[PDB]
Amino acid sequence: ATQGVFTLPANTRFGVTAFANSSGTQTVNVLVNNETAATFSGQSTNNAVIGTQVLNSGSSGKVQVQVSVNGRPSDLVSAQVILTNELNFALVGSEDGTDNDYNDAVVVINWPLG
Amino acid sequence: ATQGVFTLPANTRFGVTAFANSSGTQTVNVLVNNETAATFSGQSTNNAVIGTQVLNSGSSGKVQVQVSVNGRPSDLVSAQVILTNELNFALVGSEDGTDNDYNDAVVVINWPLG
Amino acid sequence: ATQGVFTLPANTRFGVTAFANSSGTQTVNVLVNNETAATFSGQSTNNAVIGTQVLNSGSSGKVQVQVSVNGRPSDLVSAQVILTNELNFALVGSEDGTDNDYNDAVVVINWPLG
Amino acid sequence: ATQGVFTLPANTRFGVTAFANSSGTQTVNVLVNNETAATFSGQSTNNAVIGTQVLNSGSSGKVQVQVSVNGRPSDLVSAQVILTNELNFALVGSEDGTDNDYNDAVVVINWPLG
Ligand SMILES: CO[C@@H]1OC[C@@H](O)[C@@H](O)[C@@H]1O
Ligand SMILES: CO[C@@H]1OC[C@@H](O)[C@@H](O)[C@@H]1O
Ligand SMILES: CO[C@@H]1OC[C@@H](O)[C@@H](O)[C@@H]1O
Ligand SMILES: CO[C@@H]1OC[C@@H](O)[C@@H](O)[C@@H]1O
Ligand SMILES: [Ca+2]
Ligand SMILES: [Ca+2]
Ligand SMILES: [Ca+2]
Ligand SMILES: [Ca+2]
Ligand SMILES: [Ca+2]
Ligand SMILES: [Ca+2]
Ligand SMILES: [Ca+2]
Ligand SMILES: [Ca+2]
Repeated sequence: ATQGVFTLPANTRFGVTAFANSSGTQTVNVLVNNETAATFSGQSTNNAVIGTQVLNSGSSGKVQVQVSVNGRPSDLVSAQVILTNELNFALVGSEDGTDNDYNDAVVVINWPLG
Repeated sequence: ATQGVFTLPANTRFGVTAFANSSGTQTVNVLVNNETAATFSGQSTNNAVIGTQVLNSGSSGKVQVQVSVNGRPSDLVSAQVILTNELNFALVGSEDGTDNDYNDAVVVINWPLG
Repeated sequence: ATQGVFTLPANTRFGVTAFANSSGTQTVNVLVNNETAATFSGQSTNNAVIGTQVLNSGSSGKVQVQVSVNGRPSDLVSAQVILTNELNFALVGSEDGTDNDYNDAVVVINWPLG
Repeated sequence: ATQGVFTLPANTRFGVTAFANSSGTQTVNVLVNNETAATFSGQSTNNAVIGTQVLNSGSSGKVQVQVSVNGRPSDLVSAQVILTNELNFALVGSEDGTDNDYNDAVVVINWPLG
């Protein structure tokens, strides 16, 4: 199944933050309406924040996270969880290798903000 | 029900990261085995990452998040999510006021690292 | 925080199923737009299905689960999780006693159907 | 990533319940320690509970859900969610066709019981 794809309400500000846990240099691209709206990169085996930004979901509400290491797309896992019918988390894990820890780049999307 | 309390595997590194979305200054306390192990504070209505840290879950694995605003404890909501039976997120929202957006301080705990 | 309340898409069929894990008979009420849409009653300490029904979210999309034992409201815990940006679960646990297992009545709401 | 595989605590009672939402007859197999422990079959486009059962995770704690339709394995999507650090749900959706609703068989595992 498709992973790392989320539908947000239109024209909604959302946070996106990425962490790295790998010997591979992570590139995290955040697409809004199928167009790259943010790009983060970095390398850490200690969960370093490699990027954080506030974006707007725009007219489509279409948000997609992609992760690559050396030009190769990582395998993604994702889900959305909603707390008290108000607070949204869109969560993404990724695997760049053979150990199946899925933490190589970890991406957290949250909304609403403010 | 108790919120913001999580049983992690014992003696395991985890990331804890806090975001602010309130006019009130947030103070986030992270307890490991009932002792403060980290404290983050800031004020933002735009999802500022007021703190991020790697901690060890210790002998019990008990991790507790508490949030206060001008010395008043915020109301918490929480859940844990596991993807592909490997990637763990413990999630906390908090409310310091009356609008019930529960984003006033948002705390994300993630493991495993490395 | 409020628990057991969910905003579904309008005019959408959803499944509701309730399980019992308590020595006391559980009364589960499902409200749609603040009015009774279904009520389940049964007793099991072995996860018996005490009710299952297809309902419609109607014009409000507001669905609320309440649980009581002997007319005394149980303490609720809930969340919504969305898989592959398509499949929705609204989950409820309840506690009627002192052991905090929160399984005394467990309610699972799923959509879309068909 | 592997889906539909969950590690439960050893020797834990759990419920497993399967719902159908497809023109195709669903076959759901539940394995414990790599051996079939429950099987359900049925066709519904109205979220019928095609089966529910209580099992024990045994010494391994390894529980796997498989879904097939007329001999072909469905594509699975899964996650686990824990409420109030106590109440567990392991969630499975599956897709047997082209519309990607992932509801064709839905499987919910819950613990603790009792
Ligand atoms: C060579 O493997 C990569 O770096 C070290 C670990 O973080 C692994 O999970 C990762 O896939
Ligand atoms: C005065 O209210 C506080 O600041 C503005 C908003 O962020 C509110 O959600 C928050 O509770
Ligand atoms: C009297 O206690 C009730 O019945 C037995 C157990 O299922 C308990 O969890 C429940 O609260
Ligand atoms: C022919 O398609 C199958 O039956 C009707 C719908 O339930 C579809 O989701 C399912 O994949
Ligand atoms: Ca890896
Ligand atoms: Ca890694
Ligand atoms: Ca607020
Ligand atoms: Ca706020
Ligand atoms: Ca109980
Ligand atoms: Ca119980
Ligand atoms: Ca389908
Ligand atoms: Ca279907």
